[PDB]
Amino acid sequence: RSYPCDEKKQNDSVIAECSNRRLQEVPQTVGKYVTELDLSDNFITHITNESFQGLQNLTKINLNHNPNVNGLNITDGAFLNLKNLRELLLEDNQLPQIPSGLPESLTELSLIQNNIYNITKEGISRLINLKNLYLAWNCYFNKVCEKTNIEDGVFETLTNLELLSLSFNSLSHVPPKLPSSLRKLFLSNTQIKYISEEDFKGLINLTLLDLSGNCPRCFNAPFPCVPCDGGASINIDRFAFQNLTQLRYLNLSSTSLRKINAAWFKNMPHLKVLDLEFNYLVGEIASGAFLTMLPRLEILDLSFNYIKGSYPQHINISRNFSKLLSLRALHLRGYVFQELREDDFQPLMQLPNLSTINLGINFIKQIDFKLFQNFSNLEIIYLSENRISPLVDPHSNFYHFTRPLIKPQCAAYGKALDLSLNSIFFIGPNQFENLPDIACLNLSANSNAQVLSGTEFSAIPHVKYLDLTNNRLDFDNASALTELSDLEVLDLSYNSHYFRIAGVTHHLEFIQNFTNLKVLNLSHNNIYTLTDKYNLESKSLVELVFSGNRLDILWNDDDNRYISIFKGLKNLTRLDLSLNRLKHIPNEAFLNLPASLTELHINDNMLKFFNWTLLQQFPRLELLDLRGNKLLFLTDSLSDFTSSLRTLLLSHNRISHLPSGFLSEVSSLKHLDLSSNLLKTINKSALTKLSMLELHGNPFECTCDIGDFRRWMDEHLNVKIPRLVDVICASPGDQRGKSIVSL
Amino acid sequence: SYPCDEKDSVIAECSNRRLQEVPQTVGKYVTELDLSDNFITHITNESFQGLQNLTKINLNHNPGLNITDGAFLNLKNLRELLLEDNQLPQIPSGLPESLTELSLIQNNIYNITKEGISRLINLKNLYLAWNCYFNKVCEKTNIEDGVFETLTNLELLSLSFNSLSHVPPKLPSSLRKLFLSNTQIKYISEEDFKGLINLTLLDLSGNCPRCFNAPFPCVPCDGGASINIDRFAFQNLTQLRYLNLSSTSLRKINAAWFKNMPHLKVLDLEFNYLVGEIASGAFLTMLPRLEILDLSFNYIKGSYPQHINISRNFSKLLSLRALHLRGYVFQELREDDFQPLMQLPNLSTINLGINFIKQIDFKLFQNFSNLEIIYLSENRISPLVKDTFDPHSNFYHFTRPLIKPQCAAYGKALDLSLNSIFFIGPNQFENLPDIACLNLSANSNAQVLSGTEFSAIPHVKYLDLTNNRLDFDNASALTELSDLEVLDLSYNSHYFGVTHHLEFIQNFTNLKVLNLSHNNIYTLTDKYNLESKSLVELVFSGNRLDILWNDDDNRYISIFKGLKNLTRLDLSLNRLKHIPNEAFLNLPASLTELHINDNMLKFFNWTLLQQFPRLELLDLRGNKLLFLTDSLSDFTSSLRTLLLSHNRISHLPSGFLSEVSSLKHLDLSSNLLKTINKSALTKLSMLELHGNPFECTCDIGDFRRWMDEHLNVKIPRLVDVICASPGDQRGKSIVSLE
Ligand SMILES: *[C@@H]1O[C@H](CO)[C@@H](O[C@@H]2O[C@H](CO)[C@@H](O[C@@H]3O[C@H](CO[C@H]4O[C@H](CO)[C@@H](O)[C@H](O)[C@@H]4O)[C@@H](O)[C@H](O[C@H]4O[C@H](CO)[C@@H](O)[C@H](O)[C@@H]4O)[C@@H]3O)[C@H](O)[C@H]2NC(C)=O)[C@H](O)[C@H]1NC(C)=O
Ligand SMILES: *[C@@H]1O[C@H](CO)[C@@H](O[C@@H]2O[C@H](CO)[C@@H](O[C@@H]3O[C@H](CO)[C@@H](O)[C@H](O[C@H]4O[C@H](CO)[C@@H](O)[C@H](O)[C@@H]4O)[C@@H]3O)[C@H](O)[C@H]2NC(C)=O)[C@H](O)[C@H]1NC(C)=O
Ligand SMILES: *[C@@H]1O[C@H](CO)[C@@H](O[C@@H]2O[C@H](CO)[C@@H](O[C@@H]3O[C@H](CO[C@H]4O[C@H](CO)[C@@H](O)[C@H](O)[C@@H]4O)[C@@H](O)[C@H](O)[C@@H]3O)[C@H](O)[C@H]2NC(C)=O)[C@H](O)[C@H]1NC(C)=O
Ligand SMILES: *[C@@H]1O[C@H](CO)[C@@H](O[C@@H]2O[C@H](CO)[C@@H](O[C@@H]3O[C@H](CO[C@H]4O[C@H](CO)[C@@H](O)[C@H](O)[C@@H]4O)[C@@H](O)[C@H](O)[C@@H]3O)[C@H](O)[C@H]2NC(C)=O)[C@H](O)[C@H]1NC(C)=O
Ligand SMILES: *[C@@H]1O[C@H](CO)[C@@H](O[C@@H]2O[C@H](CO)[C@@H](O)[C@H](O)[C@H]2NC(C)=O)[C@H](O)[C@H]1NC(C)=O
Ligand SMILES: *[C@@H]1O[C@H](CO)[C@@H](O[C@@H]2O[C@H](CO)[C@@H](O)[C@H](O)[C@H]2NC(C)=O)[C@H](O)[C@H]1NC(C)=O
Ligand SMILES: Cc1cc(-c2ccnc3cc(Cl)ccc23)ccc1O
Ligand SMILES: Cc1cc(-c2ccnc3cc(Cl)ccc23)ccc1O
Ligand SMILES: *[C@@H]1O[C@H](CO)[C@@H](O)[C@H](O)[C@H]1NC(C)=O
Ligand SMILES: *[C@@H]1O[C@H](CO)[C@@H](O)[C@H](O)[C@H]1NC(C)=O
Ligand SMILES: *[C@@H]1O[C@H](CO)[C@@H](O)[C@H](O)[C@H]1NC(C)=O
Ligand SMILES: *[C@@H]1O[C@H](CO)[C@@H](O)[C@H](O)[C@H]1NC(C)=O
Repeated sequence: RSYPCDEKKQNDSVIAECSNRRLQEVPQTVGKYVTELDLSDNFITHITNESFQGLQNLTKINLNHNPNVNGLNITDGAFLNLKNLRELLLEDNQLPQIPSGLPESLTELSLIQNNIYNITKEGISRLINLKNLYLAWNCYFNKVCEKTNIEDGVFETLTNLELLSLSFNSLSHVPPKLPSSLRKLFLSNTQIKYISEEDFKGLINLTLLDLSGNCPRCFNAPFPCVPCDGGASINIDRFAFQNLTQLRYLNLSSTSLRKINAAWFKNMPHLKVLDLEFNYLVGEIASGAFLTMLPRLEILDLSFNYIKGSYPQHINISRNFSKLLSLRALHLRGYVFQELREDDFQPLMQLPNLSTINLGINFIKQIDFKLFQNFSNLEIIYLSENRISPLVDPHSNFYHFTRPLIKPQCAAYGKALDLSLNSIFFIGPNQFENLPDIACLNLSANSNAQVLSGTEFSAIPHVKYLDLTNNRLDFDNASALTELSDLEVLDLSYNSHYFRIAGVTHHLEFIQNFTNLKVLNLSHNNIYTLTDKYNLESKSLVELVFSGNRLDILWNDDDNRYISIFKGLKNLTRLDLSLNRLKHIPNEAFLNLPASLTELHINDNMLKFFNWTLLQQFPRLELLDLRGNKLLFLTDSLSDFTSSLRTLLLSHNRISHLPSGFLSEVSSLKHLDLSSNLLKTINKSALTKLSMLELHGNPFECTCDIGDFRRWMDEHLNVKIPRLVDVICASPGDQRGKSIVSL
Repeated sequence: SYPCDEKDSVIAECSNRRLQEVPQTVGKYVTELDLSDNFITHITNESFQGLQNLTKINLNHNPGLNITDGAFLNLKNLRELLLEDNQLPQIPSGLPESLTELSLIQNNIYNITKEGISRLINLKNLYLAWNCYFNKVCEKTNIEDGVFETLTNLELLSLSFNSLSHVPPKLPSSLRKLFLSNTQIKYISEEDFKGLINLTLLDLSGNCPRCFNAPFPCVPCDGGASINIDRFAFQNLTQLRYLNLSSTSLRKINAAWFKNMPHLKVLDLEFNYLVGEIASGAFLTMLPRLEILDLSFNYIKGSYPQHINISRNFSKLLSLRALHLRGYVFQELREDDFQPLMQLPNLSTINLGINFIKQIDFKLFQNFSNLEIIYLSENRISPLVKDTFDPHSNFYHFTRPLIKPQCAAYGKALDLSLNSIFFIGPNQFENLPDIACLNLSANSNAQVLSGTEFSAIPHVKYLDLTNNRLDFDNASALTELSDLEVLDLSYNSHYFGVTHHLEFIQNFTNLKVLNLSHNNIYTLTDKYNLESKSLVELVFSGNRLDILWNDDDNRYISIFKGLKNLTRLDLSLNRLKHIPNEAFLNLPASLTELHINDNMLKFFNWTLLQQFPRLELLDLRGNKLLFLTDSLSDFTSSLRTLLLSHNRISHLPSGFLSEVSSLKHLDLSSNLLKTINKSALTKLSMLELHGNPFECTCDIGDFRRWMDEHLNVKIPRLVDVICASPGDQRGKSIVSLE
């Protein structure tokens, strides 16, 4: 049972996770099998060559973010002793120089987020084995350095280096004498404004070059941002990329480009991905000679090139876009225009493999929707934040938004259409005319107040994942959404009436009509009364999310009206009743929770009482989540009540005592969470296939009655007890603040 | 006193004290007993023995309630009895004839018997709303023939939210205000409102309602049928000021209805079907004295027409003060469409909210000589780039001011919140009247403020830009509005770790109030101070002072140091663990009021308050403070209001109150006191101790006596000043012991 680290198997070797653990030195209590040690995000101040003796087998050390709340003192030669150290991470250590005397065995080295202004032969030219060197965020609006000093030739002895990052450093010019072995060179945000024919000569293996953020489009710029003198673009020579025949990824985002020279791409037959955002390329997009040089481009990003001051009627697409045969995905966010006609997109209609058109953030008023019918492979039409009306971390892509445009779970069903954040205030009769067969539709946040009658989706009848969240939809009618007989996922989260005065009544009869509806999300609808029918009914449904509603009212109704709301959900396995303000649940109401349940969530309510006997009604229940409540006690024999429960979550409650023979002999129960409660000790009498037990944030009384518990922690090494550091003695005050393991 | 808080009359507040019976510990004086929101179950005639000079009793919201025969009869000076939310089956028998106002709202009273109320001849104001509705039970409210005709001094009768089906016969001529909203009447005969010549207000709303997209359950009349109202219904109603026909599903309005009614002042037609009537509008000629007209939410379902068709007969509305046209829904507003309103000499509010209007020929608001309030929220104006629940509430009318008073007070106010102005167009404000108060809130507006955008309306004094994505890192930003006094930039952030440059503030000659809450400000470029000689209030909540002041090179020790006229600073929600001692001392010594609440403060240097000689109010709530001096007097003598709610203070000196003198309000609620010392015990007027784990034996009784000794020092919420230890005591009020 490791301390303070969490050791464990990783593939075919053993790993010590020792982070966010307030340590002030390296531990010497580390397992002897460990080959990779993460000590990051801690209060460690000094490293000497003593700090990692008896761990010669180490391969990977991470000392990132040390310390938290001067710098990190690394005594020269501190690691030379580690003959198998391949990867060494030293980010955010406030270093003032590359550590002296680093071990030749290294292959990956990160020195990001330091105050290293000097790249010497003294520091790195001895590491002939480096593949991956990362030096970014080292001189970035640091008043000293005025400029990064790159000792000449420092890099040429690195004859096996494949990755060099120097982004967010003031370099003014490209370092000379870079090794032939490079495949990826990152020079983003380096105030490199001119690029010569010499700069990238002898890099015949380059697959990636990043020159983004030089001559920034510093307008609309979140961060500190010095645009070049005038409005000037980065200046890239005519033959700058001539010997770069392997280039696959080129990023020229935010280089203020107005024109694009087609000659840059004459010897680049494999360019796969080209980022051109935050530039001024509206003219170029209309003509675009360079589009003829890119038959293999798979991703083009031209987002946010809009002209300041302008909201022009139409977009203008070069016919040359048709010369983009390999194109998978086009990103045109924030060009900004009013009307999209069938004709404007003719070039793209032939491109065989085009699956993503991203047209977010253009404030487009009208789209001639029939155009999308002419694409044999659209999977993702993304029109968020437009104005359609009704019809009648330094390791992150800094400039191109990387997360999925549309949730996987939605997109997975088929064609995806995202009309979130438009002006669709009611669903017009012609709203979805001429649309291809949409499987996944997003109307979220349209101030949309439709009274659903079963006729509004008929033109796209096969939607399977509908997201309607954050509108004002009236689904009082029991015919509502029935025209979509294949619907599998409906999200009504955050739907209210166009007033948010309380008191709104709901009719939920439409639910029963669906024959393969699987997941329904009624969260935050502030549901306190159902009118006429008082039960939910569906043979299909599997998941119901009832969070953020007033079950509290519903279930204390004088007349027992809703004692059976969720019983007629006959196949349900997952029910979330969190955030419903519950103090006490009517024993009758709980016994009508449908017995098909596997996962019940009642967390974040105000329960003082929970009747454990009722879990006999639930022979297939595996996960009970009761966190964030006020409960005071537990049954003294849980095994009696259920023998199917695997996971029980009691963190953030008021429980002070663990009953005798409680854990004995539930057996069923693998994971039990008791953290953040009021336990002071754990009795000899309370002392199973339990494989994890959470106890952090409980005020303990060490010493001495606690000793029982300890020898239990030693004879049961199988019972993993996470987060030991945060299992803290409350008292006596001489122990206070210690782990209960310190003794 | 206990348990009532008691203060030409005398009011005992016994609201919300979890009382289970009418206290007998009630000062004989008391003429107003408020017992609402409690656990009271029975009211016998024992309950108000020797409380014989009571004027008013509230018993609302208890807890149904078992009130005995003639239980209130004893009380000869009782005028006002409120009995709302008491689950009563029937009106109480034996109510005192002295009553002048009764309320029986939210009960189960399905029968209006003479037995119950006909002997209450001094009644002036009767309320029986919300009793029979949405329940089986009763099928209909049984109202005894002639029950009201003996209440000849009755002025207001409210039966709203009951099922009546027809208006009650035999109503007393003295009625001035009859309320019949949501009562299920669908026809109004000539005879129903007969002889009621003193009526100033009639409410018939929710009768044949416009149900579809109504919040609460709602039932349109069979078919699409409106309420049917005889031609003459209102013939002998010449005195009416208020007519409420909201949600009556009206298509056609009979101008004859208003022949005899030349003083109607407020007409409400929200939630009807009157797009046709707004167009023709014969009834509009019968309203010379009308001041507030409301045609809101009459949109035709399906439709989103180009234009709004406004009858010329709108110009026969010479007394109109405020017109409400929300939810009409139309794409474009032409200058020509609002001609009829341009000669109305006293029109000051046009309300066009929630119409989804794409365009507005703005120059049209120049031909109106009294417009103070143009409210255009939730429309779709775009950047311009070209030259030329509670019973007693109003269900259908938006009661609250359309624009914050503080803004409108400066003059002509334009609200364009929740529109589509993503950047400020070059001609955005051309052809506007001289505008003092502007709301541009919630427009996804990403404009780069360069000091030229606002020049067409340069006399703006109040400007609201909250919930946008503005860039004001240029020092010229907004400086074209030299008369600017209030500027709100709360919840502005970059669209996607953003620098801020806050030099623009300094340029303003006359800027009173700057709000930058929730701007996640962690760094300032170039200049590290904020400078101004005008600014009186800065709000800096929801920013990252914690970063700026844990700054390794001390660049921000004097951020606010230069706001020389500052009296109110708000550093709430700044995640401040610690304040650097000197940085604290560099807060404008002009301060009257300092808020450092809802941070994470473990220590607070109580000495640095000698430096703040004007300080009246200090707010430290919701932190982690472990202790306090002990000698507050030494450190300041101006402090009137100290707020310590929600800290970890376990000791209370003991040199506190001996002597601070200056202090009028000390708030120690939700701390960790176990007791108040004997050494711990000259004027102060409110003390807040509830929420502490008090140790209830056998001291402190000294505090118990010190409460008796010092009666002046009001302590609120006694009932929640709770013994944590030891059960027995656990859960009792410290005033109960011996
Ligand atoms: C309305 O309510 C619905 C239904 O609850 C919500 O939609 C669900 O949202 C949840 C989370 O909010 C989703 O659950 C997550 O699915 C992710 C995708 O999993 C894929 O890969 C995994 C692993 O390889 C497979 O098991 C899986 O089948 C998928 O192939 C997971 O990445 C998430 O992981 C969770 O656990 C891990 C630990 O294992 C943690 O790191 C995470 O924190 C996390 O909890 C998770 O399981 C679910 O997929 C959604 N379903 C649907 C149908 O959309 C909506 O969010 C809600 N609406 C609103 C407005 O809130
Ligand atoms: C200019 O464009 C180029 C692309 O042409 C772009 O380069 C990309 O940089 C990102 C960010 O560094 C890389 O993505 C990472 O790849 C590394 C190695 O595979 C991973 O370590 C990263 O994963 C970490 O972070 C992830 C979340 O971001 C986590 O999932 C995970 O836990 C990791 O901790 C991440 O996957 C990417 O490899 C390159 N692209 C290529 C082809 O090499 C560059 O960023 C752009 N420049 C700027 C300033 O935007
Ligand atoms: C139909 O339209 C009618 C036209 O207004 C609505 O009648 C109004 O109903 C509301 C809700 O109950 C009443 O609100 C009450 O007003 C009185 C006011 O008393 C005085 O004191 C205040 C103090 O400042 C002052 O502002 C006023 O001018 C008064 O002189 C209060 O006792 C209540 O707290 C509450 O504010 C309106 O008073 C009433 N108007 C009139 C003229 O009687 C009616 O609500 C509409 N129907 C529906 C269903 O909404
Ligand atoms: C950004 O910061 C602004 C400045 O703090 C916020 O504006 C202030 O908002 C508060 C409420 O948060 C207002 O204070 C209230 O005003 C009312 C009005 O009282 C009336 O009667 C009193 C009698 O003394 C008179 O003095 C007033 O002038 C009014 O006639 C009070 O009744 C309340 O109790 C309370 O004091 C401020 O007035 C208001 N200031 C301004 C300039 O508007 C603003 O809300 C913040 N913005 C955001 C988005 O959070
Ligand atoms: C529908 O569109 C909305 C609006 O963009 C998406 O909501 C975002 O969801 C992501 C990931 O779930 C959140 O981190 C953001 O907070 C949301 N943004 C906003 C503005 O609310 C939503 O995910 C979309 N639905 C689907 C199925 O993809
Ligand atoms: C500008 O318009 C916004 C949007 O309507 C107003 O925001 C409201 O502010 C009040 C009180 O501060 C809140 O109770 C409401 O919830 C807000 N509404 C919304 C939709 O956010 C704001 O009051 C307006 N500003 C001025 C100066 O009048
Ligand atoms: C992507 C995007 C672009 C713009 C925008 C469009 C046109 N002209 C501008 C001028 C200025 Cl000074 C600032 C922004 C704009 C506004 C909002 C937005 O979300
Ligand atoms: C004022 C307002 C009006 C509308 C609206 C307009 C036109 N036709 C409709 C048809 C239906 Cl079923 C529902 C709503 C409408 C929607 C939202 C809103 O706030
Ligand atoms: C399109 O995708 C297929 C499947 O991967 C690929 O084999 C094909 O070569 C691609 N077509 C073009 C024109 O690049
Ligand atoms: C219920 O859904 C579960 C999936 O959770 C599935 O295994 C079972 O077949 C379904 N049965 C019915 C009748 O829907
Ligand atoms: C707990 O449930 C059992 C039925 O399993 C019932 O007899 C008992 O009344 C319940 N306990 C409480 C306190 O309601
Ligand atoms: C400072 O504020 C006070 C108090 O409102 C005001 O009287 C004075 O005129 C202000 N100073 C300036 C320079 O405007």
